[PDB]
Formats: sequence, C-alpha cells, structure tokens
Amino acid sequence: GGRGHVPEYFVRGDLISFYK
Repeated sequence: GGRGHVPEYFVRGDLISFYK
C-alpha cells in the first residue's frame, strides 16, 4: 500500500503495490 521491494499481499484490479 506504498513503496517497497516486497509486494503487498495477493491483489488484482489496480497495479501491483508494495510495502516496507
């Protein structure tokens, strides 16, 4: 739900998001 180098958890619809 922001920037990272680990994705947020399984998700669809929008672009893949990241955290920590």
